[PDB]
Amino acid sequence: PVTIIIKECINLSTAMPFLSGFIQLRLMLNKLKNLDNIDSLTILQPFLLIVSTSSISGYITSLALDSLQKFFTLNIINESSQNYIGAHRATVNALTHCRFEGSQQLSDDSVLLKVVFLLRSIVDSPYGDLLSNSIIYDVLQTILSLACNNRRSEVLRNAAQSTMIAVTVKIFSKLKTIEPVNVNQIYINDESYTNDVLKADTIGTNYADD
Amino acid sequence: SVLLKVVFLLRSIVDSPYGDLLSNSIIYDVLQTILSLACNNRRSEVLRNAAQSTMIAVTVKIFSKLKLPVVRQYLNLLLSLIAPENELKHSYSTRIFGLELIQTALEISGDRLQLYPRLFTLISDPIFKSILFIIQNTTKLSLLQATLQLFTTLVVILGNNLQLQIELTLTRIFSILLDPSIIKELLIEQISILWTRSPSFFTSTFINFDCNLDRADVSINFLKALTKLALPESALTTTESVPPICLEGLVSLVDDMFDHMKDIDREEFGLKKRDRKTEFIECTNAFNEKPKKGIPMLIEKGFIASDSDKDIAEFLFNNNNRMNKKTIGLLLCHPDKVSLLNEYIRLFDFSGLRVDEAIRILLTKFRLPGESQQIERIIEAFSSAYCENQDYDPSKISDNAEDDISTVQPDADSVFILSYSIIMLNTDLHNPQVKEHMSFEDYSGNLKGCCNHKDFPFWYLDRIYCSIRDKEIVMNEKWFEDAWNNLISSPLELLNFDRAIFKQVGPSIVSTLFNIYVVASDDHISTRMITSLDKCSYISAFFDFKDLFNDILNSIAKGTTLIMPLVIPVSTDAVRFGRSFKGQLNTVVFFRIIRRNKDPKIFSKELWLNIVNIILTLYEDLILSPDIFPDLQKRLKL
Repeated sequence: PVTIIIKECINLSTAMPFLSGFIQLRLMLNKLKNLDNIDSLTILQPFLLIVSTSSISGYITSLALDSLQKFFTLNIINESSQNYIGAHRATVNALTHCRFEGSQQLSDDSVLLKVVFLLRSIVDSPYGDLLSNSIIYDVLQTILSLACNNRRSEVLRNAAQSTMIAVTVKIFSKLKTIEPVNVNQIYINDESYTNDVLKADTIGTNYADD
Repeated sequence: SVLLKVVFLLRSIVDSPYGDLLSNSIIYDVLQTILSLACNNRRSEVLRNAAQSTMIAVTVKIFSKLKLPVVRQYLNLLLSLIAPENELKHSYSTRIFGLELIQTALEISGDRLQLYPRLFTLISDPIFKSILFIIQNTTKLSLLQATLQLFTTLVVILGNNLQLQIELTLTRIFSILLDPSIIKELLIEQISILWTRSPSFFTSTFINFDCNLDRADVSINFLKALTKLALPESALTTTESVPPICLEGLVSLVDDMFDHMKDIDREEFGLKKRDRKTEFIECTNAFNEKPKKGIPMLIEKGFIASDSDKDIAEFLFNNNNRMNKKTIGLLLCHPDKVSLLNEYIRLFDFSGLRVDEAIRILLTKFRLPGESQQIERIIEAFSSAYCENQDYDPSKISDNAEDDISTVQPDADSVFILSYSIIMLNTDLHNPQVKEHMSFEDYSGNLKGCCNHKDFPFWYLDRIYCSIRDKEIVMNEKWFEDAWNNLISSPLELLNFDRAIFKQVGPSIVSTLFNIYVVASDDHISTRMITSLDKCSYISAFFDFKDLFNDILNSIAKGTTLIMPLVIPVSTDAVRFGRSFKGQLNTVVFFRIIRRNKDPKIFSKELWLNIVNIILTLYEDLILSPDIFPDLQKRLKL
């Protein structure tokens, strides 16, 4: 379990500054034997800083995002890990603010699907139930922006449609567990219909926190 | 888009709980298609990335159930994917994708794989061939990275029982490392996790790998490679990042052995396997030499009952992997041990065995000697041994029985010419230097009138030729082996155990510690370097190691640089102290060693001559105060 964090820190260290957290982590990770009191927000923080930052190239972001997918799919972040809900809040919040830069190898359109798949895995998993309203709203805004935009390829749009039809199930299934508020008193509508609007695209080349 | 849709439907149906109720044959029919989607390159790249993600997910789902024919067929499919037999048809991308796939599949549930035998049989012989073969025969960096990814996972999770197969792989890395420019950097960078993760990997290796008789020595070899890699001269054949990894390995080793050192009593201390292994590995060097003087040396070690030729002949008989074969062949070639020549081959058994299998077995016993006249006696005893082993029945000789050994009753000349003719087949056919191909019919006709002035049974020679033709060679060092190059087909206690590490390796380690501290200019590396040297100095005190515990402080004393007119205490050899940070740093740790030392007798004569200096010269440059014992001064009223 402790292996898989230092492991792939080998892989993502190979990027020849912004990488200093990785060698700091490698010095931190040698003698633990387990994930007990390591402040689990910090152990994912260098990856979050890599994916959130816009200046650096896209290839390192692709490698980091694949590493993050491999992180979650193992289920290394156990429930017993300290402050895990904060870590998942941080990684979703950093995911929704993703940025990109032009690159010759691969394509940004190729690796946006990794963001979509990782978001789908995050929300669909039980871990997604311990998320706040603002970050999930930002996630839905980002996915809807990806779906609506015509600049990207139609296959990625189809992936966006698929994950949205997937995530309606998860968001509305909690509607069964929740109980009705108030005492069924008479209600007068006084809220707007068009106060909100579709957020403009940002991932590409160029009573809420409860 | 329809391919993406069917992939999403497959992921949803297989990840669902109802996916567990799919049949244990249809999953393979699924997997062939949805993995061929990943392998195919002409499709869009985003579709391939979707294929990689959903293969990772379905691999999690299928291998989580292992806690059943589907996984067997699956490992067969990955074996066909990764292994180099099908390298021509498959591309780099599909191969590496399968490689990280099997890495994930083993890593998720590798602990439980020991119990079930069929998967382990499929993972030992054919799978490990792939990761062994890729290291010598690759150029692209990503594939080597992925293979070392998988190999490090095997060592870190499944290194306990998967024991012998660690040997042949692990040596070969040094053959490419100790002996390509970026490949060495990749190897060193990816191997460090091996020592880092497992907490006491070197001690565990010395426990199971070294002191066991059958296995060779790797940990001592590992340190002997690393210490050579430590010096900056290795930067002429490696990148600047390589020495930091090796220094991290060495400092981690000494820090782990110091973390083992927290609370043990020295008086409480005052091997049961390696004690044999010492003289056992010593006698091979005498046998890998002019070995006449080593034979009476062997008897003195309480190994053999008596100096009779039967006992030494039996001794050379049993062991096959130990003695160097060419040296034993040359020993057998000498003409002054003809008694040993007669009696050693007597203990062979040719009952119910053919001559072809006899020669096939016997060529493995020694390399065929390249001498002209010395082989004439052995290639003759080859024939002469066979007369008494097979009991003679002259009244039961006939050609009616086909594929029969009892029918032939050759004399000495018959088996002599048979053996002399059989040896020529490998040079005639298998060797490539003979460009003119010789027909076998002329070779058989050459043997006219040989079976006691008569022809040998032609069916016998025909079957022997049919046997030997099966191993034709085209175009010798090890060019790999179809049979795996292995015979698989055929707190006080731990300190006591690793007591023997330093007596083998320690001088090399302290030499490694020095010669980089001097050249290194940076403060941060140097303070850690000298702290490591302090750790070795403490470790020397528990044990005896007089040479090490003398030489290390002698080197430090020479390194402190203490051995115009003066006036505050200015001196010719005080400004050198102030200007040199290193001179400041060695004195404090040196006098710390002198402080916490326990035994008085351990120091030597010339060290004592050294430490009367330092303090005398510091007096002579008026640095330290003179009244070191004011109590005796007050007692004398002086």
